[PDB]
Amino acid sequence: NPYTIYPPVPKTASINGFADRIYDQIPKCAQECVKQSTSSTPCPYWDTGCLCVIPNFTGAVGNCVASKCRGADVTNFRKLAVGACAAAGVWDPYWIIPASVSSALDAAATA
Amino acid sequence: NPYTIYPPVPKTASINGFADRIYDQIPKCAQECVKQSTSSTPCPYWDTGCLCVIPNFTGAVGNCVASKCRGADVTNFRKLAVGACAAAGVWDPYWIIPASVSSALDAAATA
Amino acid sequence: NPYTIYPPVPKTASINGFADRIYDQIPKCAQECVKQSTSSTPCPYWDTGCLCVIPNFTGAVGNCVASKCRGADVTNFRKLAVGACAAAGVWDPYWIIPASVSSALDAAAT
Ligand code: HEB
Ligand code: HEB
Ligand code: HEB
Ligand SMILES: [Cl-]
Repeated sequence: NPYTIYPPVPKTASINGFADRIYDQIPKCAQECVKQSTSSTPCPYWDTGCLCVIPNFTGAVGNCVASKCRGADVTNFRKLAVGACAAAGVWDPYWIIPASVSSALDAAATA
Repeated sequence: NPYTIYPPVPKTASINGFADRIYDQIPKCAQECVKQSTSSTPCPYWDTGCLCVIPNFTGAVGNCVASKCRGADVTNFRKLAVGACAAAGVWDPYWIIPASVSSALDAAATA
Repeated sequence: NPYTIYPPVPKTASINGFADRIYDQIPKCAQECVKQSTSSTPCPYWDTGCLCVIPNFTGAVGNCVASKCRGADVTNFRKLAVGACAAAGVWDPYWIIPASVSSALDAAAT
């Protein structure tokens, strides 16, 4: 199987494979945002790497953070998302979001 | 531009936008297969998402893989194709190929 | 058939072929708008491209967005509609709405 070139991940989760990695560290404004349903993805719900690269999922999370978070909270959330996805073995830019969502996050961070 | 709602892609490629995402991870038997010409598509040659959904292109790539790869190489190739196309923002089933091509790949995978 | 030159789409949908591409990305104010009935169209309900170009459907969707959404929400909804329709293989302007509806969306965005 192609997934053994990546670091192993727990095959269960409390929320989901992305959220579980950062839930306790993210700014409080972003906590509701990472509880996004994984049901519209092809990802096992525990699969961090997959949930880092499916834009219908990351974009929803990103849209929510851009709406709910401002300033350094946006910046810190993105650093944590990138970090978790990078450690899961995802390629640069690690947390894979739509360009429109990135622009919205940029704006929220500079508000 | 209408496509900024998708994750960004490099506007150049060594081979093409599809090949470039997976060339170093795919089995050797498929390396030449992904070098399929994009000239028969409406796709910019660097456009992964577009090259994931145009059936004369995806169909050609699949027929080639069904010929050049066997067993687990086929399954692994397909997983990589799907993963790249999904990350580019394509809808389910992500790497979109004709049913006949799907069937040939099924068979090549059982060898 | 003449439609096999286009990007294939799933011949099932949760809501419809248009809504399904963008439902999770659109502003919440527009969610109800994309659940518009497809009954006044000749489109299979799963057919993204068709639902991007039949103006009584696109017009109903647009009018509802123009009614329920303001500011960046309108702009963001429209980017998603245009983007999804372009990727489905529709011709420019991709999300093809009546002229009156474009104007209504224009006003709602400011
Ligand atoms: C589309 C779809 C998809 C995608 C995109 C993905 C993407 C991914 N992924 Fe995933 N996965 C999957 C789908 C997927 N996936 C599945 C289905 C599974 C399971 C398998 C079985 O169960 O058999 C996995 C699994 C898995 C695993 C486990 C393995 C073992 O067990 O050994 C891992 C580690 C991973 C990672 C990952 C990453 C890092 C990524 C990115 C980058 N993954
Ligand atoms: C038919 C045709 C077509 C199709 C089908 C498609 C499909 C697609 N696509 Fe494409 N694109 C295109 C055509 C296309 N396309 C073009 C022409 C372009 C360019 C535009 C301009 O530049 O103007 C693009 C572009 C593009 C881009 C870039 C933008 C910027 O600049 O940033 C992206 C990202 C994409 C994606 C995509 C996806 C994901 C898909 C699927 C899903 N695209
Ligand atoms: C009115 C009418 C109409 C319109 C306008 C349309 C428009 C359209 N469309 Fe549709 N379709 C249709 C009607 C339609 N449609 C139908 C009815 C069908 C089924 C099939 C037959 O019938 O043949 C289809 C089908 C179909 C398909 C599938 C194919 C096969 O067979 O596989 C596709 C992909 C499409 C796309 C599309 C697009 C992209 C567009 C635009 C742009 N489409
Ligand atoms: Cl993958």
